[PDB]
Amino acid sequence: TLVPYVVAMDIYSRLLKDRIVMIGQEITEPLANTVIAQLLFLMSEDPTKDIQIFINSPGGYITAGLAIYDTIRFLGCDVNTYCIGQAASMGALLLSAGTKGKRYALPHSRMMIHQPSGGIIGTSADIQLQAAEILTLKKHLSNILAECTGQSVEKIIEDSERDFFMGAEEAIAYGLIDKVISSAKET
Amino acid sequence: LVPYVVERAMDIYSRLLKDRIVMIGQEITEPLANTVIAQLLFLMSEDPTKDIQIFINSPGGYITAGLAIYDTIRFLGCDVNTYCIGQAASMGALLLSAGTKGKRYALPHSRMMIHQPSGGIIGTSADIQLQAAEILTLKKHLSNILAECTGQSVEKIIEDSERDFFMGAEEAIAYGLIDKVISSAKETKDKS
Amino acid sequence: LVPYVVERAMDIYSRLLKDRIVMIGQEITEPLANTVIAQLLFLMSEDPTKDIQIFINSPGGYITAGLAIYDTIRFLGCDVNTYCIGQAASMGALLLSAGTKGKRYALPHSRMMIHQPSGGIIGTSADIQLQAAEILTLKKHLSNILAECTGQSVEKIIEDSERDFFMGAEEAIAYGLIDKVISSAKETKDKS
Amino acid sequence: TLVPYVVAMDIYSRLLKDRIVMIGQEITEPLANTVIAQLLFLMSEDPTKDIQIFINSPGGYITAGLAIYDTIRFLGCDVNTYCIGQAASMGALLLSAGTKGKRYALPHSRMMIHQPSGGIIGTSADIQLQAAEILTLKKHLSNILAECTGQSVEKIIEDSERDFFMGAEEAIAYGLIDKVISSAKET
Amino acid sequence: LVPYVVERAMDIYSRLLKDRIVMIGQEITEPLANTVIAQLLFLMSEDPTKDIQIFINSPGGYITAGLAIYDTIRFLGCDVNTYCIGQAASMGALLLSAGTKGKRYALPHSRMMIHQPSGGIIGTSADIQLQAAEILTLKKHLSNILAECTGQSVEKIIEDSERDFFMGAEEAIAYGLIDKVISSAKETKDKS
Amino acid sequence: LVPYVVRAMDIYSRLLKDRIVMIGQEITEPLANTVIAQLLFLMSEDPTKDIQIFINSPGGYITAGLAIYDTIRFLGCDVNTYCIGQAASMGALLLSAGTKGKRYALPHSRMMIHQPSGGIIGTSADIQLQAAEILTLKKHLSNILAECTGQSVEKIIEDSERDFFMGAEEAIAYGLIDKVISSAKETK
Amino acid sequence: LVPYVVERAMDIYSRLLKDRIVMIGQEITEPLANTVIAQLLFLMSEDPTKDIQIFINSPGGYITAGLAIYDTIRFLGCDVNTYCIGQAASMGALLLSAGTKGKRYALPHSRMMIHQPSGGIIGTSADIQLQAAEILTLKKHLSNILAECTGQSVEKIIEDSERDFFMGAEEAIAYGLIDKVISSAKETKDKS
Amino acid sequence: LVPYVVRAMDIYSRLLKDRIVMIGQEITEPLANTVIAQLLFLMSEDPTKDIQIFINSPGGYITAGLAIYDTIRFLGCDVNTYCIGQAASMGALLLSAGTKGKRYALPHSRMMIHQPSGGIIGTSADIQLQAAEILTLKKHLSNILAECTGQSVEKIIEDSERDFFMGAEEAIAYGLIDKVISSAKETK
Amino acid sequence: LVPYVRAMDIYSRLLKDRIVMIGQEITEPLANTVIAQLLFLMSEDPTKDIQIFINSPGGYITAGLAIYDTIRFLGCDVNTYCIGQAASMGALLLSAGTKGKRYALPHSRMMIHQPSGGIIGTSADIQLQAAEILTLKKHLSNILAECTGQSVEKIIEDSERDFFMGAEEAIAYGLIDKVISSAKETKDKSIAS
Amino acid sequence: LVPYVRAMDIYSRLLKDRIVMIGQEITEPLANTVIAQLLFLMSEDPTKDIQIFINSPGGYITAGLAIYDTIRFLGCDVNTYCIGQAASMGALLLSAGTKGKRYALPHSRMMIHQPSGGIIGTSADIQLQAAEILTLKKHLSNILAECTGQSVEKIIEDSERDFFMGAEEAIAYGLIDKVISSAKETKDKSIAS
Repeated sequence: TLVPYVVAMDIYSRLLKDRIVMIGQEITEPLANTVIAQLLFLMSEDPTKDIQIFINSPGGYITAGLAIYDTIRFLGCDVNTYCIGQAASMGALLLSAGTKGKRYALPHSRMMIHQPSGGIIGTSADIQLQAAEILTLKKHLSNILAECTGQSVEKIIEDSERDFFMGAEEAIAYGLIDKVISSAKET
Repeated sequence: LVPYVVERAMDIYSRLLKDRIVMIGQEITEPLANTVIAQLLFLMSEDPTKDIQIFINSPGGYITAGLAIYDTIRFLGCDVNTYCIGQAASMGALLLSAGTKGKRYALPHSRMMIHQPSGGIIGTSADIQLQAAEILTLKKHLSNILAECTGQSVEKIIEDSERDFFMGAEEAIAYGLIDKVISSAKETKDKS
Repeated sequence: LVPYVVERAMDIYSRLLKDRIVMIGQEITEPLANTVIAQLLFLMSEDPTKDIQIFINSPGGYITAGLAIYDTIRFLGCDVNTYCIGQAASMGALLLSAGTKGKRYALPHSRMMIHQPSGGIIGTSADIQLQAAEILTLKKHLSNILAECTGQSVEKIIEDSERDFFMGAEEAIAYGLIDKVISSAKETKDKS
Repeated sequence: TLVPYVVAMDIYSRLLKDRIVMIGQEITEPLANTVIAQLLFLMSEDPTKDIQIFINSPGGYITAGLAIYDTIRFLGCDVNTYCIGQAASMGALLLSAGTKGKRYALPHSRMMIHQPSGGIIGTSADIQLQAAEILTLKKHLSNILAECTGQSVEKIIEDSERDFFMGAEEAIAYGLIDKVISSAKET
Repeated sequence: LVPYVVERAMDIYSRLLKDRIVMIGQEITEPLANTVIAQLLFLMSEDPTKDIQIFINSPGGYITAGLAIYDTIRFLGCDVNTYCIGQAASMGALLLSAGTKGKRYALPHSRMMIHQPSGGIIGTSADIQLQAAEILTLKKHLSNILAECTGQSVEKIIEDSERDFFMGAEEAIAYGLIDKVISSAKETKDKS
Repeated sequence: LVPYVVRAMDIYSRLLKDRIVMIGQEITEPLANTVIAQLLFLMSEDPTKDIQIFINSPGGYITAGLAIYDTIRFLGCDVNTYCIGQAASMGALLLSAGTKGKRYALPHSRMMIHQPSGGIIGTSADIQLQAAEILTLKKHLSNILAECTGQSVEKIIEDSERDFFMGAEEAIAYGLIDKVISSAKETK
Repeated sequence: LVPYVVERAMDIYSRLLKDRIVMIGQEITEPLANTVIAQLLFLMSEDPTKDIQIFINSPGGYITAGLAIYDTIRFLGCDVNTYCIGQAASMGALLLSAGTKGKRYALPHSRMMIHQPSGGIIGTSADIQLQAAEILTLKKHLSNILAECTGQSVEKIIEDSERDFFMGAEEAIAYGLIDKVISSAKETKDKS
Repeated sequence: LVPYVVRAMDIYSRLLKDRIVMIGQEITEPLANTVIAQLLFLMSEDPTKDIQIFINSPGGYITAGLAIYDTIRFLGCDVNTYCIGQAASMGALLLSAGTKGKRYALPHSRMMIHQPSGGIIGTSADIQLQAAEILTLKKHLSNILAECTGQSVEKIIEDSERDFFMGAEEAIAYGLIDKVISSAKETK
Repeated sequence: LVPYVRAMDIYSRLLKDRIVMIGQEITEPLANTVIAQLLFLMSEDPTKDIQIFINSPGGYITAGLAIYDTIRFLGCDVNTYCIGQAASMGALLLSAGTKGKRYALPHSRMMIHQPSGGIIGTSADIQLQAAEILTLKKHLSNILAECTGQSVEKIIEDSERDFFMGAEEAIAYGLIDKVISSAKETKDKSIAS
Repeated sequence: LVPYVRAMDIYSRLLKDRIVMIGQEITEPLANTVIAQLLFLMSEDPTKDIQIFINSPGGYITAGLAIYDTIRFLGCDVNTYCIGQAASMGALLLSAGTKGKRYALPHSRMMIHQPSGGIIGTSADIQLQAAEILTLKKHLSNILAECTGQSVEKIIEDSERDFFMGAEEAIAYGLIDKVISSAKETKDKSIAS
């Protein structure tokens, strides 16, 4: 898959010039580092203006998702999040992490709280973790999802045990997003 | 195998993108869908009024990717011309019929098929993660969108997507998949 | 990593097969299913009356393969003891519950799950070829067979196969997936 | 996947000693040559006694299937065919090629006349063929399927254009098989 | 392997493209066809009236790619000069004969063949993915197009595409495949 | 994926014990050497009794095909050849090389004298060969095909230029085979 | 790498198995566990009363495999002598302590560790495939089993499995992991 | 997958233009060399102004970590360290190596002084090292961790034997960091 | 490992001096790159001379014939220089230069024979039939005879022999014109060195 | 490339003569195969002598210690022969033979030092912590001191030095007992050759 350029920089650097971050792959550690780099750069350029994050991620690792989530909360500006395609596992976490009222989904988007089976750390593969750290990371993820959606930690845990997707309207009712848009930005 | 253009250097696809021309000439995968969505968002940011042209020569693809691209196309406020060069199968045909009515063209020897040629298991294939409720949901979405785009009923769309055959340009016009057959830069007459 | 036995030489699995013991200790794939079916047909040809024992330690597998094995097991006229050692997930749990009633055992720390852990797209994966009508058909078959084997309703089977969690031996007995927990060669008491 | 032995020979050679041939993979040229070797051997050993062919094949190439079909017709003995799992494309061809009245399917078997897209020759991959030879090979396959099932060549062509599976009862009604068995051999 | 030209810079093929010269010197595959169509659309966007030069040294290719390029060539409103250097076989000969009549040239030792060498099951995928009816239809298209371009009948085109032989430049002129043999920019004002 | 037979041996070695040689792949140099070894062994075991060669070959190389053909002509016993599936290029050569009257094809068999690609010596997909020797090898192949089929060398050249397959009856008319058998009793 | 013994023949490991000696000298993986369970079932089929010898030199492993082997060991009606040569870490130490009390030996320079080195997300798949609740449950199982085998409390077992350190033979005797240190078949009638 | 910024450069080079160093992978020898190069460059550009180091490292090798630590101590400017995500083994060393009072962690960060595996020199996953030098390198690491955290060398050894992570507040109490920041205004 | 020299690699600079380098086996992609360079040099200035330095171990007849037709297609003079060795297609393109402007360095080696495994070309998948071998070999023989002045019979016979010629033997053969040592266009007689 | 000799490979025949070969780097799988052979030879006859031929460039401390404990675990006499070179773990297992039955061939080379990149073992994924390095190195040092008769201090210091000893230096060091040339159990004094 070729990556086009624009008057020179690639398409993603142009969108980043428009304060638009794309997260359209599995949330791994190098992806998380690139996303955090982009977020710190956008903060240094102008810390007040809004940022746009488009999410089409099938999943990822809890450590990477927590790093990105803390970086998003660390910004003082508003963060619009848009689910294009699917947002599963860490994707849904970052989707619900946007500032309330600015979390959107496209009409045919699919969102899922369920965790991939190897989505614990993914240093390499999924592998480097112990019992207390599994419990701590999963409690962190549950608390953050509960705070972002408004559901209880119990409801978050039970639904993250269930392998099913929600549509955009099911996601609004769940507290994961705010609005379903078939037109540009707020419209 | 990538030619460049200076008239300030960029490849041929980036020049066509400067002309608001997006190319989809491979299988509709997740990275392909993400680059296409990036190009569409950029074309929206530059000028939301001027038309966009999408040239489609796709063997097929994935419904997750195809639906992402389709929702992005519906997300645009400008007109979207779609052109079938070569073949448009499965997601290719979906995105082809997704163009604004009256602006869906095919070249004279183009071939179009709504059927998914094989692995009708569409999903992110690096880690394929899909199940019964989600298979029915994604395929119902695909059928409903094809019905809305072509004017057929969902029943006929389902039954015809079960059959592995290609249509010519005139059959595609009758099917509602396209509107016109173009044999020159001026939009030539349809139905021939 | 393959030990042999002369008591005329053969590997350990072929000796256990001489004792009418079949091992299923890997993911249920098409080659695995074909070797298992070969072993079952051979055990049928040798003596159709004596019991067969199948030890299951399977992470999952494919419904096409799992259904081939299940139909082959139902095809036998002899009793089929199934033993869960370690884990039985997806097709593993299906074949485990397929043993003759009263002869489905699990070891004390065994784990069982009807859910397919991921890629719920089950099919010959060298060339994955499956579609909407066939996804619903294969999954309806799997649900109906699980309902007949465990005694649950198809509705509860579908809803529970949507949830990713494992059961212990006592939960599996209550679920109908197995019958007894064995802590020794003599068939130890169940439900503990 | 390990292959067990029996008192020494592998499991498939033992089943072959019982006059049982297994075809449980894609019908390729080396598979077709092995199957033809087994059939010629079983014919030399005893040309009158029946042969058993168990089929679990996802598809294959028309040249290989035609070679195996001609070899089966070349035998003077009866050929029992059993569909375990699925019989698609060439698999279904060989399934219907068994002697009439001795073509069985297991209760959850799936059978499909539809042809894989690259199932024309498969010398290597699928590649070596010209227009007249495509038409000739497809006409051969259509005529043989029509003769085996009793359907017309028109019905065979149209249904081979349709990508769908038949159950065992749908296959009996179609003429592809004769009986659905949940018990050993004829029973 | 890749020389550059500063005239800030671009490779040699991009420079020739700046002179409106497109090179087709490899097997006609799907990505090659996509780059060729991109270049043709770009040359049309820059100037739809001025002539284009296509130099062909292709051993063959795939009918889907060749037909895509041919439809794109017919889609242009400008004249298309075609030059056979080396060999033009299968799709190569198709694109060679697709140039505007009077502007199809071959070099003195050029070899041309309409036959597809090695067995032609044209495929959308590099390792082809097409059904019998679609190959038969595409080959009928190829015969009709070659008959229109050369002036021979479809019967003769089919018969000769069955024959694995090459024509020299003069046999190609007599065949209707080309128009003139040039040893040094002899005709029509030596464009390139 | 290679079955055995009860004296342990694979399926092809058992068929070879019945004087049956299998040629079901492209005619390469190692394949030609194995076939020639089998033929010499069958000659030493019993030089009088017939040999059965089943051919399902998509093609091959002229050097390997010529080696096998010279070995077949070198045997004093009768050689039955059976085309199962496809016999193209060298495959068709070896099919027509059997003793005349003992060349059979199954009903849906396809035969082609044309070599579909690189009619090169093919030592192993990279050539070895010069102009005089390509001409010599192709002349040998044409002369042998003319002797086997009864066609003229001119007709053999012209048809080997044409990429097309023959059915069983067309092959019988061509002189490539003798009879089409749909049952082992039809074999002499 | 593989020596043989004719005593027609078998490798060295099959000969030791003929003396009822099973070797576990690599990482406890799923296929290794399946071969070990096969050998244990075979030794039970030959003679369920006579003792078995298990020599352990394992750096670690996976809890599913280790628990499968442990349940199989508990499933036998005979005594199980365990010998630590070299190191017994993670699952290695589990199987070491699983031998019948009084018949768990270590060589003088042996090293034993209950901690799982490198980060333990036990996995059914070699590149693990398990959810949080199932790892947490399996680790609770491991703690309970180690507490029963060693006589320590589950609290102390959890605390020490958090600690990345090795014990010598005497520390292991004091811990309850083993029973005796042997330098030359010193105890219980020198079985092996 | 590496974005650029308008003077063309990738995202990390832009952040480096703002005196920001990123350490988001395992501390290896080439990673250590790149980080040391960046630090020397930031020192030559302006030796007085502060540097920002963001750490998201699962671990690394003692030789690389010691090289980076000596370079950080070698700078005359203040070094702010920020733990985003995880800081384990050498990661935690470099985190605690920042100038005291300028060591931050994000709210859900996890820190561990223990090295999870092969606490070897790790030239490139295959060792180089002898008994006296493993002892020397581990003694250096222990002394440096004790100086950075304020714990005793004994407590550092005991806790580096234990495979467990600390939260932000536990890390503050340990002396590994100074404050947990959930907003860039909380930075001095 | 290709240096640069307003930026260009070394070959692009030499191309700015109208210098084309042929220092590999004459393959199909090499033929396409060389033909691209020749067409570009023709468009830039069709009258000024072109320089082709040849250090090629051999190649394929289809590629060599394509390049030869492109060289004959140019209206300008073509100086060819054999540096190192020029065998098979290399020697063909060497002899294709304009008469009087075909040079070799003193220790250069030239051979018309195609060494080990010669055909018409087309890389890993050969693509050659009986009539086409004869046609391409006749083309190569006729072109070598016209370029060297030998008869086609002698060209065929000598192309059957696997041996190399020095610069002076190549001059006598008609393959080149002059041996250029330590200078510019100064033959090996060294009356001008 | 391992010949056979009622069928067995050459190593299985030597094993029938109670001969174990150690001719590779002392790795974990090698240690497991060697321990298997030793346990088998013990079960076959626990009194009769065993012969271990050592030609090992080095190895890992965990594997070497496992093998050493197995050798000490046997009740029979163990003859060890250094053919070629015995370094690091090789020298350890060489010195582990019963006193008086540790031989070296005349041009054999022995080194207690672990050459380039020494640890405790466990192949591609190392697995070593601070306390365990010291423990395994102390074990190796104590075992070498007990086997050779040197002090543990001298053993540590000499294991720091990368150099090889000949057979006579190994006898003086306590590593071996006799040099066997052209005969059986005949020292290098050649009063018995």
